[PDB]
Amino acid sequence: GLAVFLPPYPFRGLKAPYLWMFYKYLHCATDSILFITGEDYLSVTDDEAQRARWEFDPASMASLGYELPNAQSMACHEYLTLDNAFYETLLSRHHHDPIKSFSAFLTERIPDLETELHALLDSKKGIIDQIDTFISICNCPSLEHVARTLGKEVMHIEIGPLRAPMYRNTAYLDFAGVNGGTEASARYEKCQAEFDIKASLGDLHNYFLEVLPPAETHSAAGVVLQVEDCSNLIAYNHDFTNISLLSYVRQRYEKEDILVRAHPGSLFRLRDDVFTIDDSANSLAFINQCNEVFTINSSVGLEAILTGKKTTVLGDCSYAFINELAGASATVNAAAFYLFSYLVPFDLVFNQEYLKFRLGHPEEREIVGKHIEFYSADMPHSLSSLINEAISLEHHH
Amino acid sequence: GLAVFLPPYPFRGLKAPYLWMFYKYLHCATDSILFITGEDYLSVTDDEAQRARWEFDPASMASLGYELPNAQSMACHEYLTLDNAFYETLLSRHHHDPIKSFSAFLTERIPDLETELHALLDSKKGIIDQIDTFISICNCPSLEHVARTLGKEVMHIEIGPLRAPMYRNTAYLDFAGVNGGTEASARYEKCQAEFDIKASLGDLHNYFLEVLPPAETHSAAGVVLQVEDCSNLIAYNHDFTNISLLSYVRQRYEKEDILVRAHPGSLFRLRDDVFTIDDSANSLAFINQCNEVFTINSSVGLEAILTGKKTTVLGDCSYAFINELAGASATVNAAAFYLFSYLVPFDLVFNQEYLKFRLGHPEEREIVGKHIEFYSADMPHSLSSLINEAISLEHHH
Ligand SMILES: Nc1ccn([C@@H]2O[C@H](COP(=O)(O)O)[C@@H](O)[C@H]2O)c(=O)n1
Ligand SMILES: Nc1ccn([C@@H]2O[C@H](COP(=O)(O)O)[C@@H](O)[C@H]2O)c(=O)n1
Ligand SMILES: [Cl-]
Ligand SMILES: [Cl-]
Ligand code: NA
Ligand code: NA
Repeated sequence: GLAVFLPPYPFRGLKAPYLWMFYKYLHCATDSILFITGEDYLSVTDDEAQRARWEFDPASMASLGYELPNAQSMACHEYLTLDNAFYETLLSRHHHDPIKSFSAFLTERIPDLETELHALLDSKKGIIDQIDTFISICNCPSLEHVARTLGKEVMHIEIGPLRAPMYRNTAYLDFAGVNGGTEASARYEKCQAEFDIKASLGDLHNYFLEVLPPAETHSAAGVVLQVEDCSNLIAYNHDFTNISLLSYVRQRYEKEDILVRAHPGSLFRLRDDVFTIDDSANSLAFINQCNEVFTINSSVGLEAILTGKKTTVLGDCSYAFINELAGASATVNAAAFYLFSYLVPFDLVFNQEYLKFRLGHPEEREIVGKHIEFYSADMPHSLSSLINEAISLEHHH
Repeated sequence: GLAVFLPPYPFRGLKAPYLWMFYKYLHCATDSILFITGEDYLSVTDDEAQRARWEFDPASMASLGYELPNAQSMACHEYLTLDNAFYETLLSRHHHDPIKSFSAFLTERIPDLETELHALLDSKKGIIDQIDTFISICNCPSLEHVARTLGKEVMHIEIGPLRAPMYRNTAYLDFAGVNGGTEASARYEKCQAEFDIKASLGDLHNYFLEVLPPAETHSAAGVVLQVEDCSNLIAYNHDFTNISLLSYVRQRYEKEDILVRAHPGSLFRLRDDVFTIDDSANSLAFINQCNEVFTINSSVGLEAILTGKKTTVLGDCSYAFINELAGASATVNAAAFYLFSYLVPFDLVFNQEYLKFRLGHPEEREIVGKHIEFYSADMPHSLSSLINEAISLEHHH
């Protein structure tokens, strides 16, 4: 079975920070799952004091494809809970800075956490032997160390850079790390000779686009801002922040030529009278107004690349290696590998059969084949032939 | 004469970042000054492309007490300019991150900068021997190293934490460092036995208040946000940021009990629907609505302390040592020393006679006496008697 690690520590002030993934795995479960989480995930449902959370909004639930769980849905699974006493102790060891504590959680081993994880996993006979893989929504060396000791893999699974409603939902699934420490570039370098894609970058974009593209004033430079306390601005940012990204761009452009888009999820917006502030209804319309795009490691950087815009990527991220290739054909081949083999159809990373498939480490050809089968499900070979044919069927339907 | 160091490097994207201090020293000058700066400070006046800067707004000029300089005003002084080629090289050595480059400038020696400074100071005979002291608006180990070699002191001078129109204008003057690395606590520990002030914290506040206090709904916790790229959020913050300060407070209070005030100077404001956002006309009205106040190292933390509010200070700053005393009488005595001896009447830090006075390192009693003489100028002893009498004359006039 699966062992799904969803830490309860409220590093950013919100209880059950990864609730949506708990609900998604519960809703998709065709077998019993082991959940390694906190009591907050179990007690938020009934609380009826948190019920205004976005995870309970039927529009969010529809976009992500889940329904709230019932006593019946939850009874099928096993739950291990981590205590908060360790969280308070963790904060005490990082000058009571919750964000620095989160950084340590993401990037360093925490031996006291490893001990509690080991204890929980040993709390009942047979729990460990029935674990086929761990799953984590973020990097966590503590868990990854525990997994080595036990001989288990760790799939790092997260929502991907292309999301509904603009795009088909995608997910990350990476055995080495998610956002930071990823294996996308390594996987591509191993199979790059198998990719001969007869499509442009914009064609790859159009395959994943689920809406009519927005209507076509240009700004020399577009600046993508991110959520200030998302893990990849804490740990994988190469020290850059929204404010230093802005300063970076100002070294190269006068303010009249800068267009800044705040992240709709950020707690902060921009003051109305310094820069030109983007007000597009989505990030695609924003980047279409820009001649070149600057980002730390936002998902929007991938959108910029795929629409052919000169993009600067200052942080670490899964897609950066696409942008570091010289040839136009090489960039397309890398993008095609990224989109059809590295990224996973979102629902499949919650499907136990697909997860067991990936746990066998199959060939890139088989992975691409299973993804295209899912993407083609409602439609009326080698690897390139599969991708080329898939693009062509969208070409005329 | 004075040697006034005003670096031209646009770490935050703005040319001549310390223009106001250039104009203030020029306007107040009763003798020839040596300016160590950049061409941008000399070429911004006529540029008439920057003229919308706040340094040119007559209301700002009045608040800070200066007028724009003329060809005549500037002719009296000597100017050494630093080249930009070093700035571009500096950026190249810190991953092209201007904010990290600014951090290095503030906190580390930069040997190539020391060489250019030495070269400029040697560029004309007799320049060095006529320097009585350096002045810098910020910490700069490069300059401070040069000064040691040459046998010169470095006065660190900056606008203070109490400013017009709410308060009498104050300034910092610190031989060791401004904001970070300050000598306020050290100076107080040396003279603490001389302070026996028969006044409350609120009385000290009222002495510096220049307006009728705002009219008296309370929030359990007020959160002071700062300018995201001010030096003391870059270098003296103990790694805290606005966003981690907010997370810190959320570990202790639910959002309904938090009141957040953005810095009017910040480029960012808060989204309207997460926290309760303060909209007070000034920071005093904001802290009056709060039962306890949280800050990294804002000037507003001093206001909170002086109005008697429980204050948490997470970064390094000049006033923190006041907040770390236990006794109510000890806190008043430290505050009185801070306000009357450490802080300087703003205009005096631009007055060459006062600067030569301080360069003699006089006793705390003489310093307090000169400050009270300035504050008392428009009014119709030992150290405590001077401060007590000064407070009492405000008591009835
Ligand atoms: N400045 C920004 C950053 C992100 N976003 C939206 O958020 C999604 C995820 O972006 P991050 O990877 O930046 O969190 C993007 O696909 C886009 O839809 C935006 O619309 N404007
Ligand atoms: N959150 C904040 C921070 C500062 N301020 C104003 O800015 C001045 C300087 O504050 P900093 O030291 O935070 O830059 C304060 O005296 C206050 O007048 C404010 O009004 N609200
Ligand atoms: Cl799909
Ligand atoms: Cl005064
Ligand atoms: Na499509
Ligand atoms: Na007064």
